[PDB]
Amino acid sequence: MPEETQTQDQPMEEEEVETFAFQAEIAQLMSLIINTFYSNKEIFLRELISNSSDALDKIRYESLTDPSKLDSGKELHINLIPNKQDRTLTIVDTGIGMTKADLINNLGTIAKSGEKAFMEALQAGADISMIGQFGVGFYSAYLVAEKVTVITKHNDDEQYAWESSAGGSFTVRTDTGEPMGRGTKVILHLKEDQTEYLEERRIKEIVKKHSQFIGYPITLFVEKERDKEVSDDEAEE
Repeated sequence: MPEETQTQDQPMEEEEVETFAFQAEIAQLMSLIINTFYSNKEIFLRELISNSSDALDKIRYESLTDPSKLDSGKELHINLIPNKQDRTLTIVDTGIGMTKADLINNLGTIAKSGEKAFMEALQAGADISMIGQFGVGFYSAYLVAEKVTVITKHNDDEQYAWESSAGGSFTVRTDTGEPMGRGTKVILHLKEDQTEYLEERRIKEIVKKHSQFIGYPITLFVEKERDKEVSDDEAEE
């Protein structure tokens, strides 16, 4: 309840809204990822879901200091909400998420010549699968999407809305209007030409095979539109 009846002493805060265009060196690497077509959509779940479970394991481990913080768990679950018209598959975890300082700090890659650089290594006989132990875990979700948007908030830190569409140009903006309790809201903007990742029949089958590694509750939601006509950003808790 917004009480204008004299709140408290507090800073006006600054809007962390930074927009950046492709960096020449990173544009080389990232565009080559676009050049390198991916004919296997299975790796998508395998490595991305790995991060989802990891984000939960980290929060699960951190809570060993105080089990009372978890009450009895409840935070160990993966919720999937697919938007049929919006073509937006929303996967939200209740894990640790990411922090404000860490987001902008870990945001980058190795462009410096530290013995092994993917550019030179490419001609020296490297491989895409070298990333695992050579640098970077999850850059983003642009391997086969229109745009990748992650709204995360550590329950103590602020919420941010990170989005990137194949790297061309991205923007990092804090506070998305919609409140966040904790976790990571990973919403894939799928193109209409990417119906391969949205057909009800396909969703069940593809997510069935790769959900084996998921030991946490798998909840595929079927959220139907009640209001019928909606054109605002108003959510309902």
